[PDB]
Amino acid sequence: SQVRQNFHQDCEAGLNRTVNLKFYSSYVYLSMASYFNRDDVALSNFAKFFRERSEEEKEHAEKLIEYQNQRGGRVFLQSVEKPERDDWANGLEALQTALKLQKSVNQALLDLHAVAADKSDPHMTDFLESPYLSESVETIKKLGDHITSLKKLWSSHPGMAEYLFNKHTLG
Amino acid sequence: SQVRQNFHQDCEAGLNRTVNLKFYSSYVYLSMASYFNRDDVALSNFAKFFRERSEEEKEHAEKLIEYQNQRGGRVFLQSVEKPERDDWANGLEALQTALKLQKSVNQALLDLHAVAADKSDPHMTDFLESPYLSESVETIKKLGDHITSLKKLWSSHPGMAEYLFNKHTLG
Amino acid sequence: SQVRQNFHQDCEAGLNRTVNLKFYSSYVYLSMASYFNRDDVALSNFAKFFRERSEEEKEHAEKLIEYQNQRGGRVFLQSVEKPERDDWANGLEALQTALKLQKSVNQALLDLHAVAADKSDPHMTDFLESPYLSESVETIKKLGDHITSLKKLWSSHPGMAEYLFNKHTLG
Amino acid sequence: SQVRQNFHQDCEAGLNRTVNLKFYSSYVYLSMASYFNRDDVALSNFAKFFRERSEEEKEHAEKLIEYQNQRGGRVFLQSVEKPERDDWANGLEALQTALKLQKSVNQALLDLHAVAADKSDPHMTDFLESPYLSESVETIKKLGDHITSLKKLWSSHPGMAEYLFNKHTLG
Amino acid sequence: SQVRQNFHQDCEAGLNRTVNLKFYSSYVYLSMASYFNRDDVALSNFAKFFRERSEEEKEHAEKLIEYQNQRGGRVFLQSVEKPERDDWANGLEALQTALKLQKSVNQALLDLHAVAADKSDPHMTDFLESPYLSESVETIKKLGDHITSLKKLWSSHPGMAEYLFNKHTLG
Repeated sequence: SQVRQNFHQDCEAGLNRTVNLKFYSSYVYLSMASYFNRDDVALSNFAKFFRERSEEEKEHAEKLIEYQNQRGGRVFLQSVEKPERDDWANGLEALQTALKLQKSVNQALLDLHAVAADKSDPHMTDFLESPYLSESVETIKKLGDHITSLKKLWSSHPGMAEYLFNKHTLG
Repeated sequence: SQVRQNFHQDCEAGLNRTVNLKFYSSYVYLSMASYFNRDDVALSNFAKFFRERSEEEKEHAEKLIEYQNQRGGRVFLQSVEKPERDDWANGLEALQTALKLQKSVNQALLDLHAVAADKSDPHMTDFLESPYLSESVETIKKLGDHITSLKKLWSSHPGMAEYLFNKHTLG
Repeated sequence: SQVRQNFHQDCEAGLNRTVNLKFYSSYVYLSMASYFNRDDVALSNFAKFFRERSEEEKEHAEKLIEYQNQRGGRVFLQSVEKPERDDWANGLEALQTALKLQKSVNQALLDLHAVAADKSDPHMTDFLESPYLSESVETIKKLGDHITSLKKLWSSHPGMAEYLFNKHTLG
Repeated sequence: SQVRQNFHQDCEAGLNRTVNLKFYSSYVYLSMASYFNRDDVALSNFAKFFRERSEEEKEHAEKLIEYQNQRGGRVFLQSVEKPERDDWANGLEALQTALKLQKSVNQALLDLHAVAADKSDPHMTDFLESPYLSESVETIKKLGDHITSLKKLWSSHPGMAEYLFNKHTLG
Repeated sequence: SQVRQNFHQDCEAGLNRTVNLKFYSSYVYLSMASYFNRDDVALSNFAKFFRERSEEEKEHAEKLIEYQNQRGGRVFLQSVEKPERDDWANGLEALQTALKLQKSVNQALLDLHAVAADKSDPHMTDFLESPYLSESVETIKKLGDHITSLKKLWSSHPGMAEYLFNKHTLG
């Protein structure tokens, strides 16, 4: 690329890997959002929450793809694996997996950032920090809060827990 | 001070003491507000409530400092002791300590008022009465109400108690 | 904390230390602002300037406390030491101490940043840079300018220096 | 008076005495305001300041007279003595006498308040406190500030002192 | 009365009796509203509800007094007995007594109406029907609904029952 400058191939490859990870995340969130809209689950706000998280990960994936081009990198798309499960049991379990997924996505961003810094790319490093890295801690803290509130109610009544959380917290 | 008139040194000293007490109160409220924002506590409105109470005590402290100057008094700042604890257990316990703290602050204002009246200072006496003394009884009554509502739910379900109170009462 | 990820204990501890430093700074600025409102000092704008600087440091302290929570850190509050003096002599002396205080706060932020980078935390590093680090150099440059202007007048007339500076520069 | 209740004759007499004192104050302020408008003095803002203080004391006198009637008291007007001097030398001297006059007016209000409390009249006591007593400390502090600023410049240059103060502070 | 026409003395006397009954009702409602604002009860909306019911009964009493005059009747006021109790135990008990009180007030209106019809007074009869008689059935039905909702929750949890009802139904 005539545009390419100070863009290492490990940064290029890492970008493609993380791009796939972001699509995989949105796919997982889409799976969760669909499960909650089931007539036998009926947690509308839980679904909306996972639906938004889905669009957000997709959006990131596209901004990473767009970043690949801006730097003169070449984007190579891989297949996106389906979620580990089609049934997410309940809201607490759904929230818990989301937190784990967020932490792995964050770990991926942190690792890529490391290689970017390693190769002395202040631009990529800066790009990853905001809003990617910042968004992760915000979402992780937010998920962590939701799980706490749900757990406090879960002990009282699980069925009512999801219902209340669904109306008041995710509403 | 060329401005000083009918301002007794016991009133001056009492002002400085109470000023420190107000900073100490806001510091305690700040401590409580921080505890409730913890991911493992997650009571957003409880935190907001203590955060406001924090700014309010700080504001009073500054208006007392400003009053010290207006009367020709000299303000002497002391160190502000850290709160008795960093972990406030729960909302009921947090509310209960707040009530006790408010009552001691009120007792301090009442005592200072007494010395002001003793030294025949109608100005200081008037100054303490509103909004300092009035604000205390309002807040104490309000805290007393909150504790009652929380206690009624606590018996039903403690986890749900804080959650409901947090959304409906402190919201 | 279920939220905690890539958050080293040295970063956690450093955060608590710097938090106390920020409260200490606002307390010092509050002390200066009170001194200037004395009937025998009467530099209204000097006071307003230090009053704003006071609220700004307090605000930072709270955003650091809030950051501690977001990362899954636990905030531990220490007592906040009173300012070194209750009488700040004059405006030049007051401005000079402010500059020294700002430089030590900046040095603290720079050191914390260093440990953050050392532990490979791109998030904290990013967080410290703006607005904390940027705010410091802005304020330090601004204080440096004020001192220069005051010094130029001081040679002409000290009493008039503070008066003019107070009306024109800090006004 | 069919209206009179819990209104002691010492409170009634004290009211008439203080009423005369308020007229005397406005007369003194009027004297000062006139001196500053002299072509050979020319301190327009100093004059405006004393002119306002004049109207303010007059207004108080009338509100005290109105209070006398409301309580069923009978107002007895005495002659109002002319000011001690027709030439007020300069702004510093003028400001210094104003401060002394304000302190004597304040002392009168404080004494009357004392007799009101002595006779157990919560109404009069309340009436004196605001805005009479509060207005005094505000004005005394304000005068005290003005004198300080003027004195700082006076040492530099007296002629320029009044000119600057006149434009910037009293403007 | 030169105005009096087709106004029987039994209607006149019945009016005075019912007037006292209306004051007695508002007094009872005032008692209930005060009990709920106690710091140890803290049911703000329950209090507001009884406070409104209080003003409504008072208003009716005055419209009956005004009606007495319009017809050329002479109003004779009797003493208004204090409520049967100062402590209303809880919300369910409070609501239950309100329903009983409403039914006795309704019974009084129905009886008076009967004497009005008996004496062939189409005007009074019409006057009682709206809004007095209509207001009663509306309020009685409304109270009946509230008691049902409260009772359904009471079985689940009494403390939470009053809290929820207080926020959602009476809110």
